[PDB]
Amino acid sequence: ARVDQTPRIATKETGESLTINCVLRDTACALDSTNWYRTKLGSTKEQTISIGGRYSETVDEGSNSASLTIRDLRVEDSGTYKCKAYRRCAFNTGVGYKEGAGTVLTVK
Repeated sequence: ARVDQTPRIATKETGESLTINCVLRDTACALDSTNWYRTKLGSTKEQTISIGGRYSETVDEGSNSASLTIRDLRVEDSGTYKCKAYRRCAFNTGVGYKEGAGTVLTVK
């Protein structure tokens, strides 16, 4: 019904971590799944990130949330990052997947 993504902007130094939090604010539906997308800074190409290695996802059922952690940051990680939240509602197959408004990360 609305995804709150935070932080909206970030400036890291190489080697730092960023954690982006996506809360699915909905009194009716569960955040079932999430995917994570990166658009490299200056590009217009969106890519889905496969979670693993220095990319991790933390899930919190009580808060209806998913967080992406990116460790060992590199200048090439600079980009716009977004989550897409899939939903499990009390009913059926309905119009779901809501998006975060984005994080703008700059590294070094």
